[PDB]
Amino acid sequence: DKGRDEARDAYIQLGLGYLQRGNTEQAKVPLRKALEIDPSSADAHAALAVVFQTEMEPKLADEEYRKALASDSRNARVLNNYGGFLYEQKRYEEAYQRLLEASQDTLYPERSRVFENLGLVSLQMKKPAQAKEYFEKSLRLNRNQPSVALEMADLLYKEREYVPARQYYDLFAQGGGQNARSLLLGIRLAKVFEDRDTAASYGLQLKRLYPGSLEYQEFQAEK
Amino acid sequence: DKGRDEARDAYIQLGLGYLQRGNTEQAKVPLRKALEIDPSSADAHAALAVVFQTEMEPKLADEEYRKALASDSRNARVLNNYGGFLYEQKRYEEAYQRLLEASQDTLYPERSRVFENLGLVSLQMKKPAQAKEYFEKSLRLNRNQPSVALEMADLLYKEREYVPARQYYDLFAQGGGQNARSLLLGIRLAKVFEDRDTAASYGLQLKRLYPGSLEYQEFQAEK
Repeated sequence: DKGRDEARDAYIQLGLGYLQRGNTEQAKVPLRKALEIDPSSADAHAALAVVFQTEMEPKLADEEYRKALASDSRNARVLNNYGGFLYEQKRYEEAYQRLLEASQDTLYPERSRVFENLGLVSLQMKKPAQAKEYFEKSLRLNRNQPSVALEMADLLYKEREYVPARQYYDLFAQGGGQNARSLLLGIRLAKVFEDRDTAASYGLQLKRLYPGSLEYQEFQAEK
Repeated sequence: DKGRDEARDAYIQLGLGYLQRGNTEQAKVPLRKALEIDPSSADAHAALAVVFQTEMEPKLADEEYRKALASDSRNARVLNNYGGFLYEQKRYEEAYQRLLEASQDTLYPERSRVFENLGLVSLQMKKPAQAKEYFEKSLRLNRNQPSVALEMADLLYKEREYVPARQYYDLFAQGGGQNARSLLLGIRLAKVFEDRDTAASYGLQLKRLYPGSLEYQEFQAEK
């Protein structure tokens, strides 16, 4: 430490600040300074990686993520962000392992999010049964996550388990957020439980956006 | 069933019986009969794998571990055993991946052993802090693990955190079982404290006896 930690952490925040803005170029200055104080600064490298990840420089980003991991091997936040990065580069098998390593930290406040990601990566790898188990782990840690509930509902609707699916969809409805997809599910669900009211009520399809989406089309045909 | 799955599980038990009894080669016959009944039996392949691994036919053991995992790649018990094999074969990176997956079965009765292996593998990958985390989780699932307490004591001793180290060492001592390595630690640990009694009491190093061990040499050069 030697007070250096404070100085380093400050340069990092300053760097993150510029990042949260979009001035990826200016952020580098403070981050590089933090790095001069602590060459093995996990956060410094991690921050620096998000920058390169932003400037569309996957190669440098990946390099910086590895550098961060080479210090705080038990840094769930970085592991999780790297997993998100790996997910974009479509390197699923690797994302899965990083996220799976991130979930080991039982104290990480966002551990429930880590399980969500693991579920999302399992879907892309064509492993529904595995994804469902992870989405469940996520709700097991915090039932109040509408996005995770939406994924549970969709997975259940496809197995034709309409009752538990509706239950999870309602858990997702209490969030107010809705997209073309979640709306088509709600309609299809309300249609199963003979709820012609709520079904039509989701007129948010035609208007309220998504007027020319596939979901809106399916709605028309199945209507 | 056709009573076929009945005889299959019986043959596995017989095989595991010979295996546990020390008649390794003998285990093959029963396990082979089980494979003829169900050429895709994960348990049969798993057990046969252990036979080869015991006979130090690593290549053969690997093929059976893989075949076992082809059935269900989420088999915590086989995933752990394979992981231990990989550790023994110095294949740390693959070991870690396998064990990480095995850790996801929170219902696995021997889940503590998985975390114990993750600690061991972490040490070989030069990641002490991360290893410490896994050993803690292991002890939390099972306090009755002198060998894991030992690893903690050593890891802690090297970080110069003597108090918690001696605390883990005493738990290890309650396991009634010492060796050259543990004797040398218990001594260096009793010296840090005002216990020149137990330090000498560990004369077992000299007689009874590793009189020709490295530990014993370092012991005299540190009296």
